[PDB]
Amino acid sequence: FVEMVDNLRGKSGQGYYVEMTVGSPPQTLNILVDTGSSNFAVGAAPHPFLHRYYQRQLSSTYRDLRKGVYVPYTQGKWEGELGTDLVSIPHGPNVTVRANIAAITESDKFFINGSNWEGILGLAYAEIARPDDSLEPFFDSLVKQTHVPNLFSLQLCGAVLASVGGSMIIGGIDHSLYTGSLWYTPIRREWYYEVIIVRVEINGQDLKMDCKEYNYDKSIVDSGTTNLRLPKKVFEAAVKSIKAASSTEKFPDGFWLGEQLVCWQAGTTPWNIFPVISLYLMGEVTNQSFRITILPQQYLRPVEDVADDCYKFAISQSSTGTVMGAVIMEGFYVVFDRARKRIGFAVSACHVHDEFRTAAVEGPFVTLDMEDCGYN
Ligand SMILES: C[C@@]1(c2cccc(NC(=O)c3ccc(Cl)cn3)c2)COCC(N)=N1
Ligand SMILES: [Cl-]
Repeated sequence: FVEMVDNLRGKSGQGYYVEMTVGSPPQTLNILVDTGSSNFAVGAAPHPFLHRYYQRQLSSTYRDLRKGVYVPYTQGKWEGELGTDLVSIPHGPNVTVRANIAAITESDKFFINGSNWEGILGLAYAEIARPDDSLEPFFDSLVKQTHVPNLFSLQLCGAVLASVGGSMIIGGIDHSLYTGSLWYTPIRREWYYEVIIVRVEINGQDLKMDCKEYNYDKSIVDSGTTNLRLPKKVFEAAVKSIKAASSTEKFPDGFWLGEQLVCWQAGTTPWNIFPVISLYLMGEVTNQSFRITILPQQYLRPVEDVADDCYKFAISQSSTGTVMGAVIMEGFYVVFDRARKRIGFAVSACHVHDEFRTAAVEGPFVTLDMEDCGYN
């Protein structure tokens, strides 16, 4: 799968996007890769902050589905008109598919002011598709209409704003993108890419919480979220343990909550004074787990737009459960193995790390009562 390697691009804090083509003749658009949603939604109107947009009138193969959608979020929101059209991926498999498309006609706090993408490729399952599960997601259509195997994998690499890159391998796994072995965790339910975190460790030390807390109300793997988001009780326990672990220098209480930055002298970044973070995921076999481990390079993010100088704490509290965002996924090569209801983790060949430590995917470990860690 050499032709799909390095097919993702982006800027720091603005997500990873892939080039796609929509309509006949083909209109080129840059589309955010999003494992935490399920709509293929593109800007269909001349928003002043978008570079490009989908012009339905120019497409001979566009079919109107005569149905609106209104999708609000915690802050942002979009509205659009449903349809279908012929979609392709230039740096993907040599195929063309009839996919559902939400033509976004109005939005607020959805598009990023001066990013280089014009839509979202929701890669999750139909259950969370707006307006309902009858709207077939893009990847479900691709698999049905072609011989592309029912899996994809993401290598998100990370860094005025720094220019990031990566790979979305569609229909397979590229072994040059990871070191060591892939370790697999079951997809608990096919809606989001839901998983079960069974144990958390900060600097080798267990938080010793009831493992329902770790997955309350769920844990997901989400390429469309920056932070490692943790449930409130888990976040407090984690921050307290990170604080005790990093007692070289002291910071204000606003830094841990993401209410302010922290800054050092230029080119004197203290990585060594912060701990590694380990999440134990449920394994393939009864009573078996494995642990993925991230470095401070993943969760202390350099912020480039100040007016490496300054940094932000990219672990935050959530009321929507755990979200294993870019902070997690920049450490690992992630295989979304839909055909076998599982998600693979391996150490990524492009993850940022120092001379002393690296990210890791280690196992197997014996953990009891792992199914009790799920929330219902
Ligand atoms: C649909 C939705 C969504 C809407 C609009 C934008 C974005 N995502 C980004 O802007 C972004 C930024 C940085 C990085 Cl590393 C990744 N993604 C996500 C809702 O919110 C969470 C989610 N999973 N998907
Ligand atoms: Cl028209």
